[PDB]
Amino acid sequence: TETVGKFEFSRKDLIGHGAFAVVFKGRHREKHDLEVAVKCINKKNLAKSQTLLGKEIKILKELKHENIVALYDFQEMANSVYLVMEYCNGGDLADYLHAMRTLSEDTIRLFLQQIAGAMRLLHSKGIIHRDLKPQNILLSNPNSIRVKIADFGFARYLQSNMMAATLCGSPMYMAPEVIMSQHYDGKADLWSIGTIVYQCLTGKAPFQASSPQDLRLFYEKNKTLVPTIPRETSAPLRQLLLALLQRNHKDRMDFDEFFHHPFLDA
Ligand SMILES: COc1cc2nc(-c3cc(F)ccc3O)nc(N[C@@H]3CNC[C@H]3C(C)(C)O)c2cc1OC
Ligand SMILES: [Mg+2]
Ligand SMILES: [Mg+2]
Ligand code: NA
Repeated sequence: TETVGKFEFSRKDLIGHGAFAVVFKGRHREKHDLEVAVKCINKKNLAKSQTLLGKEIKILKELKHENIVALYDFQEMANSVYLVMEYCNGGDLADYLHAMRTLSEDTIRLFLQQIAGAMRLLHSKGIIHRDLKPQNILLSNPNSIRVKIADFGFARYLQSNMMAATLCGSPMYMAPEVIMSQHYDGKADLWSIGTIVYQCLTGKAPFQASSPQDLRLFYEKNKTLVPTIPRETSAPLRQLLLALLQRNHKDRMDFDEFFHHPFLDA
């Protein structure tokens, strides 16, 4: 039914929707075996959806990396926006995690090495993602498994001597400085990553609360945070998690330490 450049899809083939996007499966019109996902406006939140998809194009078209979902093409118009992306045939990390419950340290390591590779590119380009969470990490069996960071609608460029202050992201993964409406930088993404890794290890968030507001109050009242790391956790992973899940961004692990962390060694 619908064409976007050299690609096509039908709205019969719904992959899913959230508040700000609807995704369909599609294919290249010449090479029918090249599958794609086609992200489109969610007209129920039309203005915001259109803004986020346009922001996502602006970032994603600058990123070419095996562990960042590839933007094959896009189409922006006054009243419509489409992104054509590589199809990730494994679904997302949230569904994988819900199934497996918890992952081994070896799997965590493989996934985190890949995420770290993506984060190296973002950091070199001066981009912060701002919505890292398992729902935005996709799995692809190209036959060995690749993780792919997705959903760059909240991402922005942040000049290295500046701070961001837009309240955006998902509260369960937000760095304390973000949810407390303070200024933040690229280290806020490292907290989100710490939370993802913790959740993979344990099956829960390190700091649980009834609501975003309760989570905020928790971080406000607690001047140090110590997540509970299971006794059987390896020493490198314990160390990595404690350094990532530091309440205060000035004490939090920085990118150079993260990239070169012993836990990530082969
Ligand atoms: C193979 O199975 C699946 C493939 C999927 N591919 C993409 C996908 C999304 C992209 F942006 C780019 C390429 C892709 O492949 N996204 C999915 N779900 C998205 C991602 N997490 C939230 C969810 C949604 C629809 C609310 O956004 C998939 C879910 C799947 O199974 C449930
Ligand atoms: Mg984003
Ligand atoms: Mg910060
Ligand atoms: Na760039």
